[PDB]
Amino acid sequence: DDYLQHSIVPTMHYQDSLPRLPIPKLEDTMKRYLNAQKPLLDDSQFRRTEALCKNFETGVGKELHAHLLAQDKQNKHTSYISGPWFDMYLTARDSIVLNFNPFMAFNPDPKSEYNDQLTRATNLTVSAVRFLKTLQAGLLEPEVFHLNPSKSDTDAFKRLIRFVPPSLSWYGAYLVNAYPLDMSQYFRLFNSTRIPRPNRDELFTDTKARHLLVLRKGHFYVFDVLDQDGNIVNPLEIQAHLKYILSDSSPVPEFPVAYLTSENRDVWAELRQKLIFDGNEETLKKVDSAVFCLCLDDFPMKDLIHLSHTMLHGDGTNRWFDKSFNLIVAEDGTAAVHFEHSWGDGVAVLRFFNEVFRDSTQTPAITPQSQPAATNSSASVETLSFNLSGALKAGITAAKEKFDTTVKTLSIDSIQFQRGGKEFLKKKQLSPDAVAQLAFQMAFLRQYGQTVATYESCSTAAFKHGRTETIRPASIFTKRCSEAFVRDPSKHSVGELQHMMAECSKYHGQLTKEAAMGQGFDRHLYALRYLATARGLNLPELYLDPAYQQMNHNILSTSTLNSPAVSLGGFAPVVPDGFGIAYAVHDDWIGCNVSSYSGRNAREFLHCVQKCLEDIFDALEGKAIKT
Ligand SMILES: CCCCCCCCCCCCCCCC(=O)N[C@H](CC(=O)[O-])C[N+](C)(C)C
Ligand SMILES: CCCCCCCCO[C@@H]1O[C@H](CO)[C@@H](O)[C@H](O)[C@H]1O
Repeated sequence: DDYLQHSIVPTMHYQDSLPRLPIPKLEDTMKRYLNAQKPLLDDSQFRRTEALCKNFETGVGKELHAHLLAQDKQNKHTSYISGPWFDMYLTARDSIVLNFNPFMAFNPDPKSEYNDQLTRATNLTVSAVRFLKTLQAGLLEPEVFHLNPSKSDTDAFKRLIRFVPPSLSWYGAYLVNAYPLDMSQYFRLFNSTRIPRPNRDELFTDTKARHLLVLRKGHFYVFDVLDQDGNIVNPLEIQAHLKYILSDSSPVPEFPVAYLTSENRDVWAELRQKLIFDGNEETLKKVDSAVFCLCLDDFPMKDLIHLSHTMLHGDGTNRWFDKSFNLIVAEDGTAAVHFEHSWGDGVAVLRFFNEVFRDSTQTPAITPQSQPAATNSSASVETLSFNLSGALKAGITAAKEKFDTTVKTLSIDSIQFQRGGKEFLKKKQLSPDAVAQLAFQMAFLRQYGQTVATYESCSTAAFKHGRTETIRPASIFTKRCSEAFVRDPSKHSVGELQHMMAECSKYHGQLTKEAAMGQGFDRHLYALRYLATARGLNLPELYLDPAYQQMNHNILSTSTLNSPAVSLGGFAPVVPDGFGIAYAVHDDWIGCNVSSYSGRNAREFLHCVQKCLEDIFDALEGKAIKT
């Protein structure tokens, strides 16, 4: 059948009974805030910030917190941060490219010849559409974190839990140490896009649409991938339609319309209204409503740097950046998912990504020797046509100029530390994640001699409408340990360094456990500020503190995903003088793919990361450190 899974537990079985996102006690939030400021602030700065926190906790902060709690109890169907967080993305006026949109790239199909572009584009497309059908049938297994898959991720448990009503289901899982996650975002995976508007962009879905959108050389093509009965279109016909697009001989358009999706959101909002004025709404709706956007690039990947640039931004002509996601397939079959961030999070995109990798590699729809159907693709595939005014053409030229200028400022590079990973570190009773994070702290100290604002994403999807909380890796412990290794390594014994690392790891583990339970401080302080602003009040003095601004200017922005389907991933820095650090700790090795703008140096940072990882592993093996 057209399904990639056959869950007996309905996909959405736990949704109704998910726990609500906790609101921390304000006293906890202020303590945690200060704990994270301790490594960043001089004594005088910290004392000023400390006084502000005291007045906030007993003053206007107490009052905003009471209101936040009252509001949350009138809105038990959601989380206190969901509205504010959708706003953070959707009110943002800057380009979604680089600032927000990440990518994850697939490993190759293990079978060499299945990496043919036509073959793999067909197979990946069909798997993605199989995913859509599986979700819609309620046949996709619910997303569940298991503390022990051996006990709870079993047919025995599945057999019973399917009889527990959704009002009670979450508790059945909880009782077996299993934690169903929110899946509300899955409704925006397909047939969905972000529409530029004044003030705040709009999330559009049209679940009735049956067509795929394909970009090749900046030309837009659409064809049905679901028939009138809801069945997947013959994969041989899909293959034929993709071959038809690959065969087209038209050069890149004079004014590639896709550039517009990389613009400032007010500029793009105006230009889209003008497209509508000029009679393009029907065409735009075909773009907006397609199941997803498939992008066919006509060049192979030169190396991982080329891959990163290609999947993170491309050349401006061949990505519809607004779409829920773009599935990119290069000439050498290298594929990736590039996604718009407002609707979704790593956890949900990864589930899709993982199921599509599994299905396209283990049960490919077509082979490299399949013969395309003899189908009238000239009729079945529509090449979209936009009516562009003089203003639209000027807009596209200005969109390209801005795009090209920004991309020029961006560098990306990677390391693959081969000496060890999870296996070695777990044997040393350390958190692998903490160790990578320590390395980044230590590397930044070695390169720049500073301790800076650092962000690590953590999923709160265990809660209703949960997205993320911020882990703050830059701690008193990491600062102390980085100082020891970098500035006075002769001053500490190998045992003392090991203790310093144990402490780092413990504290990181504590921060991680807390953030996952909604017990970070960032989202809570964020919501309180949002609430003051929404109620028409002046910004509280806590938020005018330069220390608050500095804490939220994340020079080191980090995120990790763990998957055998992932070759690499990436995102640009979140501030001009930042690094965007995508990393993974594997059993045997640690990879980082780091982005930077002109004001930082990613190549030097990565050389520093490598050295720090060498020092860390040396000390853990009891070897005196190489200086
Ligand atoms: C050569 C080895 C390289 C391996 C890289 C591992 C892949 C990691 C890819 C992560 C890309 C981002 C995926 C999820 C998006 C995400 O984490 N968004 C974060 C969302 C949030 O709310 O924190 C934002 N930010 C990236 C800026 C921290
Ligand atoms: C077979 C699966 C076992 C289901 C056990 C149901 C337990 C749900 O009981 C729950 O207890 C909570 C604390 O008192 C309350 O917040 C909820 O209102 C209540 O429904």
